[PDB]
Amino acid sequence: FTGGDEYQKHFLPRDYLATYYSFDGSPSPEAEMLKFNLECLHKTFGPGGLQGDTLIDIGSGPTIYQVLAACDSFQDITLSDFTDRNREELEKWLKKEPGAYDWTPAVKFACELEGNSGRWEEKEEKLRAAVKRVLKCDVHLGNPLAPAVLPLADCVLTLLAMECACCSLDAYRAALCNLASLLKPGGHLVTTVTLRLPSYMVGKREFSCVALEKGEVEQAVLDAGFDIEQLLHSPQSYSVTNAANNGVCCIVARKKP
Ligand SMILES: Nc1ncnc2c1ncn2[C@@H]1O[C@H](CSCC[C@H](N)C(=O)O)[C@@H](O)[C@H]1O
Repeated sequence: FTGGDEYQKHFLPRDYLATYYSFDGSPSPEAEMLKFNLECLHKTFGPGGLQGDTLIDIGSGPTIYQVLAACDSFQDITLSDFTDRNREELEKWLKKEPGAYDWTPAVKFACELEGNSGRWEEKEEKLRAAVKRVLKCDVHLGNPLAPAVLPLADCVLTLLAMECACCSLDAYRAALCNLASLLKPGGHLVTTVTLRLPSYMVGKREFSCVALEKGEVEQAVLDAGFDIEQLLHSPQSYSVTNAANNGVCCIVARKKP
């Protein structure tokens, strides 16, 4: 199973973005996966949804799409990733440096969900302003952000990373408890997990995944001290050449006080 050393040495954010977030304008399963997540996130963080002071995104990778809805409802956002190269990409985007990845199609889609795709620059800058820090994280640690110690948060967000970080169902179950430690009682975990996925491509390089069934994920969430508040499933899959998953599950879970 590809572990931390393999990520640190060999995970290339530019290859990751080209595989899963190409914005080539074509009809594609990768685009549909992004759309599904953007839809779930608008439901979760838009009008009538979750709101609070602090949100921590765990395993952000080099991507910012996952917090476009969130920045309307959480004023202090932390992004975090295990892989140094990924944190560098995030900082390029936040700083508006020349090498920053162009997320415009996703920003526009996020705004479209809110009823006006024309306000995309406003959303882009609102997110950028809301992101206060970019930190190392490791979900296997009791405190995933160690040696940083943040105040307990209103929300922990994590998309498509836990199943890459964890080699087994047991590792995944423990990692959920580690995320739960970052939350206030009554706080929420928001997570999207790909199902029955054993591996995924990042450009020409293969990385491992733990193959999880949604029943297992659901039990793991309950066992980590949460209840399930919302659950949104789709059969949507990536190209099987990239990642042969059996659909996808987005879960909003509340840490029981
Ligand atoms: N132990 C660990 N703790 C936290 N993140 C880890 C990790 N091991 C691997 N990762 C991260 O898991 C991510 C998987 S790719 C998912 C990226 C992004 N959240 C998206 O929505 O596309 C990578 O960014 C990788 O660095």
